[PDB]
Amino acid sequence: TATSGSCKGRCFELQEVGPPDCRCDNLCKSYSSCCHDFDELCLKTARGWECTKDRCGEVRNEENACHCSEDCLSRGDCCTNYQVVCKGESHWVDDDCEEIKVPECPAGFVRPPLIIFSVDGFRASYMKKGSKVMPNIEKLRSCGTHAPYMRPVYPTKTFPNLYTLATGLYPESHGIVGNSMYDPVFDASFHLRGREKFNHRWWGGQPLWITATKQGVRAGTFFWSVSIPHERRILTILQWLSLPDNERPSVYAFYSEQPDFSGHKYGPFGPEMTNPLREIDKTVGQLMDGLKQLRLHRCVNVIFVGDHGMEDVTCDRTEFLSNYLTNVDDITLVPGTLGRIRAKSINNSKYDPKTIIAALTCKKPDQHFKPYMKQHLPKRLHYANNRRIEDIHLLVDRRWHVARKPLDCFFQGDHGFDNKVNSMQTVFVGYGPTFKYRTKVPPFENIELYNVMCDLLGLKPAPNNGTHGSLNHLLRTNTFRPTMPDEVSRPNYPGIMYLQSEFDLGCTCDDKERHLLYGRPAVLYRTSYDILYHTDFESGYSEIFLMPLWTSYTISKQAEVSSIPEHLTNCVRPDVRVSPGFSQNCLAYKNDKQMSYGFLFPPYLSSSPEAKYDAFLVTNMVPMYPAFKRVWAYFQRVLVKKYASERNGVNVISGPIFDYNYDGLRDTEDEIKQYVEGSSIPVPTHYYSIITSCLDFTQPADKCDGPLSVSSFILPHRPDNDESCNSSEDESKWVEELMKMHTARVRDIEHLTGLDFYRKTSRSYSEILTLKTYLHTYE
Ligand SMILES: CC(C)CCC[C@@H](C)[C@H]1CC[C@H]2[C@@H]3[C@H](O)C=C4C[C@@H](O)CC[C@]4(C)[C@H]3CC[C@]12C
Ligand SMILES: O=c1cc(-c2cn(Cc3ccccc3)c3ccccc23)oc2cc(O)cc(O)c12
Ligand SMILES: *[C@@H]1O[C@H](CO)[C@@H](O[C@@H]2O[C@H](CO)[C@@H](O)[C@H](O)[C@H]2NC(C)=O)[C@H](O)[C@H]1NC(C)=O
Ligand SMILES: [Ca+2]
Ligand SMILES: [Zn+2]
Ligand SMILES: [Zn+2]
Repeated sequence: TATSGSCKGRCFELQEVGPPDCRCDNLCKSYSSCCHDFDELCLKTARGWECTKDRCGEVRNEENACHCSEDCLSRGDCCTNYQVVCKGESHWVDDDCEEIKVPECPAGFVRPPLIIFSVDGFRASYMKKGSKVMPNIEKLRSCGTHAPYMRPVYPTKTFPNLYTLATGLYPESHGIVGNSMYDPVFDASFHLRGREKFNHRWWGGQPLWITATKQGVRAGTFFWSVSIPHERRILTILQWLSLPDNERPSVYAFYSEQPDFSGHKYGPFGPEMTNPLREIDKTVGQLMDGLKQLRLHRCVNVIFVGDHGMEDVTCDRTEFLSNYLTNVDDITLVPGTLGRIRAKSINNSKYDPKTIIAALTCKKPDQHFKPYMKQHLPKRLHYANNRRIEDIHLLVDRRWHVARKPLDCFFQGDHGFDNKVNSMQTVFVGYGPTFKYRTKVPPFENIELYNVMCDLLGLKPAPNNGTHGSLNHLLRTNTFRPTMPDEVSRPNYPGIMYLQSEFDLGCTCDDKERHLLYGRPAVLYRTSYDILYHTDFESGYSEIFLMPLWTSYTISKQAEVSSIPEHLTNCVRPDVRVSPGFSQNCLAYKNDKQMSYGFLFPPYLSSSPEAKYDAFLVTNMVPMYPAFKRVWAYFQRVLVKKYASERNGVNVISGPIFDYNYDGLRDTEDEIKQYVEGSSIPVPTHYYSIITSCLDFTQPADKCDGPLSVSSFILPHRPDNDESCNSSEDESKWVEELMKMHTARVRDIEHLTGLDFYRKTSRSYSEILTLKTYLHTYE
């Protein structure tokens, strides 16, 4: 509420309160207000950002952007090359890499500071496509810890990903579900430009800077008004690092608009990309040079991280909704590399998403987007449980845009696509005493980083979507020790408790260690279920849901596929181990015109004709739409054998998922919205499978003594195959493409089932946590 105090040295100061008296911050330009004689004493430019010999020993001239005077080291406002030019020191990039075993911090530093150097639109492959031009970045990468790439969250846009980095949450949970959003409860829109985004109401979860503050760790200001030149951002961090140790922050963030901006103008692989990459490396070098002359280069942990990649996208490759819909003026479209559609609602509830989606489904052979109800999007995207996400979503093909009409090249790159697309992958490098030395780590998802940044600062993370401990292998020391959750429900192991004569199911037939390689899955909620053993498979059968929670079986490389004898096609047999009242019945299915059934262990993989009869037990049967059985039957008859054949055997765990409220979490019985007609048999929203083998494929899956290899999926249990535009073709032409789109992490299935897998292995639990967060992308 005041525009004219004199920020007594408060330039870029980390201590503020409300109004009046203007604030002294690098965000003042964004609020169009600081003690604006806190301004141009603070934003100088004179004489550039590098000392020259003739400047060495100058008397401090307050007009210079940085200083080469004898009092500058005190304040940290020397040019970062000051000691190299004036004191005979070398550039940090010219020094050999020396392992940092303990933090070497100067007087007054209680903990190693963390600096996050974030770069917008830094595609992972840039780490090579311009490698000879990034000496500082490549040193950090080769001498610290790096992954080949880090996976962003969907949508692969800046604000959803920066806030995921900050909170460890999926966008649906932290609230920043796009760069642009409409919230029906606020009845307001959020935009990259403008002031609406500054209202705290938009931002959920608990970001790193608030986590630190709440726990007594001071945070620098992570955000920079775009007018502040990148060199000044570095010099300000360095000046803050020079504050006394009761004002000095322990965690800092630098941000650069590059290489995103040049990626947009020229595309990710234009020759024009080299200059921005050179400039970014120069800035990294200024930072490392600045840390060295403050004797902090072996004390600070540095993270170099991007928010997303960049793809080739041109105005020529635009789909227009007006080519599909006759009434595009009754709808609002969030356009581009993704689509979100809602009604314009001034005179319109003829708006029905069901018709719009049907009108956007496989209408042109080479159609470059696919419509979805948000709950039918691949579950790995975790993009549905937020009122800011429109019911209608368009997943846009990489390299394409979607727009409303041809009225909506200047740009050649864009991003925002499906986060498993390789062009969207970005970078992670960690460098410092707490990160490992010269260590490469597998790719990981950016939702994991908040836990690590917390660990790096001694903070307890707020609850988030990372898996705490899955990244412990990045860290030399003070990791957090994860422990496996305790099993909640104990199984029963029923024997023969009833005889075939007590069953009134309406079912007929023509019937008159090996399979649990990683230990029994633990059930982490309260329920009643039975362990059922068979020659070919083992299952945990829920007496609540009348169907297995999981079915586990091992299929050797040499396994033979057999068909279902004609006399057995309709066969369903009572299971004398399970009460008829906790059993499904076959009349429910004959009475449900829309529902058929399938089996979790496939009769096609039975080991003998004797054992095949086991596969037809009522305890192995699950409700399946006929459309979905086309998918499931192909998977069980064809794909499982294929996977066994390619991977030297596989262990498979399959089962149902119920997520009618699309929150990514296992439904309670109350939340289940669909049952087989006139029955208590719930209808799954999805069916999962987890396919495990030995990473050393020279060992059979049942004889593995090292790291495991997993691929998993969560297939939508849908009554049609409209998602698959080629489903009228033979299944060999579309089912595997469907499954690859719905690939999943084991962790995703854990949340959706309440089960805990891999509880009995020869691996460390941290190593297992890495396995559970793996995603097989097929990219
Ligand atoms: C003008 C643009 C270049 C920069 C825009 C910066 C803006 C997105 C940032 C700056 C101030 C931030 C909020 C502030 O840190 C307080 C918190 C508390 C935390 O609990 C939730 C997030 C929130 C609201 C920050 C969100 C992002 C803000 C608005
Ligand atoms: O000043 C700006 C700062 C930022 C970001 C800062 N960090 C650092 C960080 C470190 C740990 C956890 C969360 C965040 C980012 C990371 C990823 C993406 C963006 C940023 O993004 C901007 C985007 C704009 O469009 C305009 C801006 O001025 C900024
Ligand atoms: C992602 O993480 C958030 C935060 O832990 C989870 O949301 C929490 O969900 C529980 C269970 O519904 C609620 O009681 C809390 O209100 C939510 N937030 C917090 C801070 O506890 C969310 O379920 C996670 N998503 C997935 C898919 O696991
Ligand atoms: Ca649910
Ligand atoms: Zn970005
Ligand atoms: Zn961008």
